[PDB]
Amino acid sequence: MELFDENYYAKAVANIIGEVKDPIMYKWFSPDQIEDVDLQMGYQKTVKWDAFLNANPTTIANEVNTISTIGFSSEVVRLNYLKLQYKFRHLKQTSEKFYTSDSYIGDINNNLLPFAQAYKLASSEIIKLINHFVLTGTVSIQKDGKNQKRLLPNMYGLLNMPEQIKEEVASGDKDKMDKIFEKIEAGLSKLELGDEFSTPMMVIVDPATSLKLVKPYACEKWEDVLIQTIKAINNREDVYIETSNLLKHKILIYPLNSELIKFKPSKYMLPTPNEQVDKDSTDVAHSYIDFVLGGLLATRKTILQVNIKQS
Amino acid sequence: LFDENYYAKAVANIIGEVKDPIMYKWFSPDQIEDVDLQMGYQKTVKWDAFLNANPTTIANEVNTISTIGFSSEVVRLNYLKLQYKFRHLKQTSEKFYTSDSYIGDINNNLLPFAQAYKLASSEIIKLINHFVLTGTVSIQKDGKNQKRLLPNMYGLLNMPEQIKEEVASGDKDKMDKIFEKIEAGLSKLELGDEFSTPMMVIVDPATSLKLVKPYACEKWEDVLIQTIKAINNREDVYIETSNLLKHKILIYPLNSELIKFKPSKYMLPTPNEQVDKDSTDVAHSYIDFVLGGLLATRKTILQVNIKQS
Amino acid sequence: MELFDENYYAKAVANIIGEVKDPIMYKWFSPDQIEDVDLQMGYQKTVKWDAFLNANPTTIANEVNTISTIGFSSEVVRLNYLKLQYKFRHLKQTSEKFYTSDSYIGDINNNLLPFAQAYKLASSEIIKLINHFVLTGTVSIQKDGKNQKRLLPNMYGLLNMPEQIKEEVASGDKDKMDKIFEKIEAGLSKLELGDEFSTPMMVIVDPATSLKLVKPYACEKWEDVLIQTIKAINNREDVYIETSNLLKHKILIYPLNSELIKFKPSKYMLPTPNEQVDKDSTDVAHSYIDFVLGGLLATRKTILQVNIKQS
Repeated sequence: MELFDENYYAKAVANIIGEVKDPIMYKWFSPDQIEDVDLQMGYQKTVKWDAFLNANPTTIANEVNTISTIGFSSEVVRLNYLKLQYKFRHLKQTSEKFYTSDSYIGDINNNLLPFAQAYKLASSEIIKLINHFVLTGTVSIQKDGKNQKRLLPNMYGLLNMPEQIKEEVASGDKDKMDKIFEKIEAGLSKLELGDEFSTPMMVIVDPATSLKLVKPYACEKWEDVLIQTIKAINNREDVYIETSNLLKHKILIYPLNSELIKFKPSKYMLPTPNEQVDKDSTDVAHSYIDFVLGGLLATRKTILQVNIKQS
Repeated sequence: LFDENYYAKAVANIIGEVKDPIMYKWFSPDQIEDVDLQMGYQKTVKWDAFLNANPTTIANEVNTISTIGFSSEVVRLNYLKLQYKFRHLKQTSEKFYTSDSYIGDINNNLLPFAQAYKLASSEIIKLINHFVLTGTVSIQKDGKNQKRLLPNMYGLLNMPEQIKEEVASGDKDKMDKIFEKIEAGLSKLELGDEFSTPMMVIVDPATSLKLVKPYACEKWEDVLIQTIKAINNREDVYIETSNLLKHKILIYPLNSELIKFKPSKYMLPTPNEQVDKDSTDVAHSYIDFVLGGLLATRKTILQVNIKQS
Repeated sequence: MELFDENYYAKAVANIIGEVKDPIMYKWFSPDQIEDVDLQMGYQKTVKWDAFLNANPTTIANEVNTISTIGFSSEVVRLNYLKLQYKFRHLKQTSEKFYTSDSYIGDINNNLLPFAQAYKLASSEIIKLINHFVLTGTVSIQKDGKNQKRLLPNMYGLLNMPEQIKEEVASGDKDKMDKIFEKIEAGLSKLELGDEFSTPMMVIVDPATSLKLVKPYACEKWEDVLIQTIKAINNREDVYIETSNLLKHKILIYPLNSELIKFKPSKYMLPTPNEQVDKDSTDVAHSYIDFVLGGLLATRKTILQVNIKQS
């Protein structure tokens, strides 16, 4: 600090409150892969039918009445949507006159802001949490990832979607892009796109993986080789590469086709203010924000996850 | 607002029946100036000029002229916000208690909102008067269990860097000794060029009783008035008695250039918008007020304490 | 100093500048006694005309042409006027938008003020100095009263006017109000008002003298006795008593009659801005203030000055 009136020299002041921006998860899906549903909390159920062979076929020679059978089975696919809410404190509207000036937007000492600024910041944080859920499939506020919120069944993300393809690169060969690409090729071969193979593909990588990819291939780059390999399986359609700081030593590959992977979020998924406002005789009020989680549906053996173990 | 909020309408209709604070009689109209503040502080900057040397004679040619300097002094006055709560009858339920003579429950001591607000405001105004006179906030006759206040929040009696005189307990009933202490304090008063101003004296009832005794056919009150006129350029001297003082004598000038009262414009009791409601017929209301804002020049107040022990 | 943002709580700013008030010297003169003159420096000569009777009047009976005469006389008095100047620094006009906020007037760190406020403060100080000169007749800025500026001849105040009544109370009787009153009686006896005795009188005393006066007379007061004594000689008209901190162990008694004492100040005696303004490439400018001293006129033996020697 200073021992003279340093406040006299503060000729102008600037406040950065940010701005609520579109979720980055929109870049992970195609426009036709997202369809909103009107359900704040509950489930959506669909029925699918399948057939299978029980034994080898029967030879029709002479007389026979015991014939091998073809069995059928039904499956119920259920999507769970869960409502969640947060609470934040702010300045009462009739108190901004006494708690706000032309040089201060709020109470800096006690970190108390007007409703608009507080709501904007809280909405940004909640949208970050929603993006993390849609990617990883878990809800936690810790870097370790522990103390996760216990969620309902059939609430998965791209990374934890079950019955998909997972490859594991060893800790010793972490620097070895040849081993990494070998694992990627193995997973890509294990991919099963069926009749929907002719579709654009999306790859999401971490910054370290991007740095390793932009190295020369053991001219042509590892990224070019990977793009050609993915084109070979998607019938030489568009292959997009995106870097995400959310992932760490993870490579996610999946098709941008609505028939294989679909997203049916609630129309109230994104943060919404609540009508209840807590007021008292003081100058502090409380408000609530609601958001809905759940709605990612995917086919098996259509998502490839390459994890580069560090130990 | 009056169509939607009944409590605001009632406060507006009854606000004229609240008596004026008695602290107004301790100041001149020019001494009081409101400020727009609720809680925080107000920096007051006083600018002064001084002469560096004797003036320069303008004769023939000269380039070196005597200079006039400038200086500033910064004063910080703290203001504090305080609140009270009281219970009252509900407007929609008053009709079930409107007796022919009055409204309310004598058995349960439950009053209509207007009367309850008036009485609470009167009590809070009395507390504010006590604070302004003494500088402490308490509800006991002993004056103890004082509420802790912020620094730079002073009253007339506890203002620092002023003149303090103390009369020993042995001389507790000797008006000659008390007047000797008063003369010493008046001599030590420093009013400078602003000495031509009316003066105000505030005494406790015991001192008021002792003043009307014959002078040791003249009275001690007359002697004191003449002594103060000897220093205030023979202008008005006013004498007041307050039951809020105990063996204290306060002497200070009524000059806006030396002592200034800059209270918040929300100092007097004000209703709060929040009203507690439930399913019963009892509701709660809140009254806010603000304390602080006395500014005095150094060595301009004489405070005499007559020790009882 | 508080380690939190205490400037946030500074929600009100009040700036005390004062105001150029009327000089206190006006209280020492009647409205008719003051008459402005048009001068800045030098000397002005005033002629007083006078008449007298040479003999007893002549009875107009029958024929006569030898009549008694009325003669005339003149007296010339020279009054000196001195011009004095002061200089003060202030903010340049174009720098006010950069050096003045809504909560500031000027540089509190450098004590730099705009022209209007600086001029007002300087004018107040100069008016105080002018009052001191008019009362005492000397120019000084020290409480001791030393380092006096040498002044022109025929430039006097009330206290140092020559050819007046001067009484001295010895150091042994510096605390004897009876001796002081004896000296005052002697001076009042030596006063010479002539036919203008029916006039209000003015007395100026120091704070110590006022303290002594309010003492009981040795139930009457010394002040009451003095007022009665003065009323004995002024045809029982008004007697005003004033106290001034500019005096020290001095008592001044004089009539408020324009026929005996007059004040003819220059019409530029009070502070006036000068046209010259110092400017440079910086944000600091300088200005000058002019004032004129002199113009007290008194008849002989109409002022009583009592000095109480301290040692």
